[PDB]
Amino acid sequence: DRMVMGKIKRIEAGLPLTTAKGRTFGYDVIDTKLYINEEEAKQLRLIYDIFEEEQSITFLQKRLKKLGFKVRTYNRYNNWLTNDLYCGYVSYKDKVHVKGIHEPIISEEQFYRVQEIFSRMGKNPNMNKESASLLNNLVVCSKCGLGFVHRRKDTVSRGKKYHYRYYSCKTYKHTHELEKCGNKIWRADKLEELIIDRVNNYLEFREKQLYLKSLINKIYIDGEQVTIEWL
DNA sequence: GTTTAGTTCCTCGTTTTCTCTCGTTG
DNA sequence: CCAACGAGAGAAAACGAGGAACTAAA
Ligand SMILES: [Zn+2]
Repeated sequence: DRMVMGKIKRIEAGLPLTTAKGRTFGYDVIDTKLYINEEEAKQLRLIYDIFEEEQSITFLQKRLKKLGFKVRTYNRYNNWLTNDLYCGYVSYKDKVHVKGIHEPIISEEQFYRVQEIFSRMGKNPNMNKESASLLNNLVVCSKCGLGFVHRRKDTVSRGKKYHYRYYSCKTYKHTHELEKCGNKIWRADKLEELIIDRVNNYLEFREKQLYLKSLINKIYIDGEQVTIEWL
């Protein structure tokens, strides 16, 4: 309206639209202009580094707590890790970007590497949960178009306790929303072993998990056929 | 004996929703 | 001085792959 005139004016001048204390972490504000704060800037470089390693905010919080840092709120770290203010840009409505006059803290190369970690995260729901299967979001139903889901079935039969794992199309799981498509339900241990052998011809657990997401796009299953779509 | 499926009701990192406040320019 | 918008904070709610325990067939 009439007050958008004032906010666009600062962007053309390379100035930030956020100068409030507590909302400009890593920067001191002097006469409405930003200047690095060595105490807080050192944490940001430390935060960006660890997030690349852990590729998770919660894992980032837990490691920072072991370094004496006070753990901020979750959304606090996400905003910090996705705000291009720290590689030297000022933006109106997060879609009109201009290089600011302030000194950046994070390299422009590192910033976008982080952004691809979040991008990959969004395409893989629950990938950072303790229970995420080895192939959490990699298996797709050929006959069905829907994604397979890991399933852990344990039973007590005649006193003895058994434990079994499976990968089944989501149609077998959500019976209130989806009709079964007649696609095979594979033993988890048998399919995982099959994927391993094939990946070999082309580390801890979560190291495996992520290593697969980097060199496989999606895995297709058509009955007994496993066709890996390499990335 | 050993497996393969169903159903109910929880797990929790992540995402999204929705107020509250700050403060610069008009 | 002052109002008003965009933006960061942030508690709550919603997400969704995956679980725990129990059951009956295969
Ligand atoms: Zn299907």
